[PDB]
Amino acid sequence: SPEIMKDLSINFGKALDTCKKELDLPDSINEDFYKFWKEDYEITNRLTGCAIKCLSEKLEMVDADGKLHHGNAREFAMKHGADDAMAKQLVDLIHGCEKSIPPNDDRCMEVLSIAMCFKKEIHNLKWAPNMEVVVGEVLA
Ligand SMILES: CC/C=C\C=C/CCCCCCCCCCO
Repeated sequence: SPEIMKDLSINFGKALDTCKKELDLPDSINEDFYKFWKEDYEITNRLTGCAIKCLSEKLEMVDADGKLHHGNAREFAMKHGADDAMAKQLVDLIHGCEKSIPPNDDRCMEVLSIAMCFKKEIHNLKWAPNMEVVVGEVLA
């Protein structure tokens, strides 16, 4: 649902300021986060990719091989309202995106591709929340 996806989004984005500090990222990536869920908006900036990658790592959603950690991704989804079924459906979308994307050895670009593919799948299911929810109040 969009309600669960909003809650996941807010919690995924809560470390954005911490990640910008760690990676010394410029404020030019902010607009990409404010528009993250805007239908048909494509994020292209690799640095935004590095931020998304950092956010995923903060939630321990990257395994030892650079792929989705399914158990921890499920833990995160369920904490914020997903049942077993939704957790598995979300994890299957991400895994499918990993398998579908143009391969890229730049992990910031790889994460950006997976995030854009996932966003499209969530729009396809009509589960997208309002465009700016990943940011919530983190940048205020
Ligand atoms: C799990 C996503 C839930 C809410 C908001 C945004 C997620 C989009 C990025 C999905 C992460 C894909 C690759 C990094 C995650 C772990 O490898």
